[PDB]
Formats: sequence, C-alpha cells, structure tokens
Amino acid sequence: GITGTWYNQLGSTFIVTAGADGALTGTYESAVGNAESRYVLTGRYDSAPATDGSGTALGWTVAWKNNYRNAHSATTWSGQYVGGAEARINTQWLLTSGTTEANAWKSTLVGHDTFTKVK
Amino acid sequence: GITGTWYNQLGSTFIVTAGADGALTGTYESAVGNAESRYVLTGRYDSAPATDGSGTALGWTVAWKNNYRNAHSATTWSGQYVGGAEARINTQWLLTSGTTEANAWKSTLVGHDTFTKV
Amino acid sequence: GITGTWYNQLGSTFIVTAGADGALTGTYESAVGNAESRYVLTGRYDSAPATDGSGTALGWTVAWKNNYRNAHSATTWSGQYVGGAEARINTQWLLTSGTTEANAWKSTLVGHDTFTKVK
Amino acid sequence: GITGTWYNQLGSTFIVTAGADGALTGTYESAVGNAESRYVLTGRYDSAPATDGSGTALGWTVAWKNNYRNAHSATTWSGQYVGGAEARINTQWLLTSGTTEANAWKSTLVGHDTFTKV
Ligand SMILES: O=C(O)CCCCCNC(=O)CCCC[C@@H]1SC[C@@H]2NC(=O)N[C@@H]21
Ligand SMILES: O=C(O)CCCCCNC(=O)CCCC[C@@H]1SC[C@@H]2NC(=O)N[C@@H]21
Ligand SMILES: O=C(O)CCCCCNC(=O)CCCC[C@@H]1SC[C@@H]2NC(=O)N[C@@H]21
Ligand SMILES: O=C(O)CCCCCNC(=O)CCCC[C@@H]1SC[C@@H]2NC(=O)N[C@@H]21
Repeated sequence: GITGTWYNQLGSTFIVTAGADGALTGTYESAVGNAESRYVLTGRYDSAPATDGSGTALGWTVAWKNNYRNAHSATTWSGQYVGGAEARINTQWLLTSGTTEANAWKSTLVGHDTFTKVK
Repeated sequence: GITGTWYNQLGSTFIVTAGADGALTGTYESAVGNAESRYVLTGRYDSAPATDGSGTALGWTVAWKNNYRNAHSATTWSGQYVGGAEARINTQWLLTSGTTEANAWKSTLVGHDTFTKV
Repeated sequence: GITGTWYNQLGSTFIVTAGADGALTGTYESAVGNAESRYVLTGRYDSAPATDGSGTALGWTVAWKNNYRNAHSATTWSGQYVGGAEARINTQWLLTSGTTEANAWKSTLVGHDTFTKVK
Repeated sequence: GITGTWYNQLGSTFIVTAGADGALTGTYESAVGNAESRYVLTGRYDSAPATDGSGTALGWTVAWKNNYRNAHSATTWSGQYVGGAEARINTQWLLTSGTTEANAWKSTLVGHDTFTKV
C-alpha cells in the first residue's frame, strides 16, 4: 500500500516503491526550500507490521543535491503509514544544513508533513 | 572520511560505506531498546559539501526489524559529518513506533547522538 | 488576542491570560495522557510582534503535577499565534519524563498541536 | 538543588529559583544568536519527583525580547534535572520564530543543551 505517488500539504511530491525486504526507493520533489527538480530518496519500513489497528513505521532521507542544485542539507522523515480507504503517511521531519562549528546550534529544523496517496 | 566503523555514546556501532553519488549503505547495532543484532541502514549525504568550513549534511534510516526481532518502529538520524583529526557525526534523531490512532500523539521519540570512530 | 480559551485537535483545553510584560499564565486540561483536572501553566510571548504578516512567537510549560496526580513529566509547547478572523496557535511540543540515567535516551516525546480559539 | 546559576556548552548562563510548588523563575543570558543581556524566563518542574533514581522533569520558556532587542522568537527547553556531585540539567529545545504563513514550515529549530553549575 506504501508504493505509489503521494503529496503533502505543501504541494510536494513523493514517488516511492516499497521493496519486499523493507527498502524504500524513489524520488522526491519539494514545493518549498532550496530545491529544483527531482532528488533521490532512500528509506526503510517495517515490512511485517502489527495487525491490530496500527500504522506501519517508516522513514526516509533525501540529500538536497541532484545534477541541478545543491543545498548542502539533508532531510529525514520519520512516521507511519496508515492504510485504508484514505491512505495517509503522518510524519515529523528534521532538516540539517552543513554548518561551521560555530553555527552548529542552529543547523536543524523540525516540522511535520502529512502525505496523501493519489488514487 | 565517512566510510568506516563508528560508535555513539550509548555503545551502538554504525558501519557505513559512502558511495560516490551520495548514497549511504550499511548496518547498525543498537546498545539500547528493543533490539538484537544488526539492522540494515540506508541514507544519503551531500557528496559535494561546501569548501568554507562546514560539516557534511547526511541522514539515514534504520527500520527496527531483522530476522530475530521486530520492534515495529524506525529511527532516522539527521546531522552532519565533521572531519579532521577527531572525526565526528553529530545528529538528532526521531524514533516513530507503529501505533493505533488513539496513541498516535505519543508515537515519536526525539534524541541526539554523537558518533566518533573511537 | 492570545488571552482566552483555546482547544486543540485532541480535545484538550488551554485557558491563558497574556500579560503586558510578555507573561502567559493560566491552566491546561489535557484530553490525553497521565493527567486529571487542571494544571498550572506559565509561559512567555513576544509582546511586540513584527507587523508584516507574521505570527507571534510564544511558548509555555506545564509540569504534570497538581493536587490530584503526578505524572513526573513536563511538556513545553513552542510555536506562534496567528491572529485573524480565525485565530490559531500552531505548535510543536516536547514531553520529557523523569527517567533513570539508563532510560534517559527515551525520556522525550515530540509532537505538534494546533489550537483553536473559542469565540 | 535546581536553584542556582547554571551554564551550558555554548557559554550561556541560566539563573533560576525553584519555588516550593513547582514554579521556575529567573533570567537567561544567551551566548549565541540574535541576543543581548538577560531575558526573563519562567517554567515549571515536578516538585515531587519519584524516589526510584529518576531525574526531575522540568521545562521553561524564554521569549527573546528585552529592553534592547527583539528577535521575535521564543525558545522552550524540556528536560530533567539530575542531582548528585556533578548536578546537570539535560534538555532538548525548540526555537520558534514568528513567520509569515509562507515560511511557517521553517519556523522551528531544534537542539539539545546540557547545563552544569561549572
Ligand atoms: O540550508 C539552510 O541553512 C536552510 C535554508 C532555508 C531552506 C532552504 N531549502 C533546503 O535546504 C532544501 C529544501 C527542503 C524542503 C523542506 S524538507 C521538510 C519540508 N517538507 C517538504 O516537502 N519541503 C520542506
Ligand atoms: O523505550 C521503549 O522500548 C518504548 C518506546 C518505543 C521505542 C521502541 N523501539 C525500539 O526500542 C527500537 C530500537 C531503538 C533504539 C534507539 S534509536 C535512537 C538511539 N540511538 C541508538 O543507538 N539506540 C537508540
Ligand atoms: O511518563 C512517560 O514515561 C510517558 C507515559 C505516556 C503518557 C503519559 N502522560 C503524561 O505524562 C502527561 C499527559 C501529557 C499530555 C500530552 S502533552 C502533549 C500532548 N498535547 C495534549 O494536549 N496532550 C498531550
Ligand atoms: O540563526 C539565526 O539567527 C536565524 C534563525 C532564527 C533564530 C532567531 N532567534 C534567536 O537567535 C534568539 C536567541 C536564541 C539562541 C538559542 S536558544 C537555543 C540555544 N541555547 C542557548 O543558550 N542559545 C541558543
């Protein structure tokens, strides 16, 4: 159910393929920030979820560098997939920028994104 | 400089290989929590950091399931690599557990880990 | 505009009074967790906001101990007030529990709450 | 044990008084960021921690505005006090800046600070 095209509240696009071994691979296109075009993403997910009523834990990373731009930063999203008629991935994320050692204290942003599956 | 064996402050070991295009691949062994043996890890890093003096942005994920246990959770570390004599990777992490909807508010833990090659 | 009664998506209630010196004082009643009745809250807010189109930065803390229960934990909410016809306080929070030194790594939860002002 | 003068790893000084019912009052002086002089701080702490061996839960807020500057932001630290010979306060913090709606996604920074009386 994870595999497919998803969009978040900002208009960003997340295209992912879930592998049988727990691997997530795909491309991400961000509606905001210092980004252009597609960026490679790689992640992991729990391929043997609990079967009560719980979500599937997962996470993925994107380094903001492709052939067109490099923002010297990486974002990791951690959250869970909640399947159903209306599938959603609720996340919390951390965006770290490469900084000198003096600005290190302000290298990391934190937010939350909710993704909606197309079709 | 990233490629290698790293250890954090809790006793975990992180073995990673950094590929030429920004890929991070390896295995993780946790010292705490519901965990036993190695777990596969994957991530990405800036394979062209700035030349000022800044660290190298990176991140990776470890889903806590292997052929022995499944804690139904995944951790993502976000931080930066800083080279030099005493190379370090400073990160902050988010641990999300699969939960029912009524427990989603307390699904995520947050912490910080410092990795060194010592 | 901050002063008043607010509710979040979980059904929790936040009654606050904003002082002229940047102080926030009031009571909080949580719909979830190890809590019962009212808990004292104290915080600070930027009493001289930018006047472009931006929110007002603020934060407050609640220690989960009152005369009825003690959860040995404290939550701090950090966010901004966005006034208007439909006033909202968008937050991110950290809940830390007192732990032994060995469980310290798992002492802190992180989430996000959106509050809606009544009337 | 909480009452006193504390310092973090960046050079900031935290002067607090802990009241009998759980109130935290004091002043903060930052060593980094847009900041100059002391800022008022208020918080709460568990005024009846458990007797096992656990730390004391606490939190406080500092709005970054005083009679000299206004960074239009507020930081909240959440963590715990651990007594003993080398008393420490370990925390994680969230720094939110007032933003326009189109910049709300990047309104909040997150970090961790360790305070000692040294
Ligand atoms: O590098 C700094 O110091 C930060 C500068 C401000 C933002 C610049 N942009 C970037 O670094 C890359 C864009 C990241 C986009 C973010 S990741 C979390 C959030 N979700 C989403 O779909 N888009 C945003
Ligand atoms: O504390 C508990 O066990 C209940 C809370 C839910 C978490 C359950 N999941 C786990 O314990 C999975 C293993 C995570 C261990 C973490 S990842 C962040 C930190 N760094 C490290 O090297 N080990 C710990
Ligand atoms: O103490 C632990 O180890 C955690 C145990 C699980 C939760 C127990 N509950 C508590 O500690 C106190 C309840 C806090 C309520 C939280 S604060 C953040 C969130 N917002 C809101 O309106 N309610 C919840
Ligand atoms: O890096 C910048 O200045 C742009 C990012 C927005 C933040 C603007 N606000 C400030 O700098 C206000 C002062 C915060 C300083 C922080 S609070 C967390 C950390 N601990 C400490 O003792 N000082 C720093």
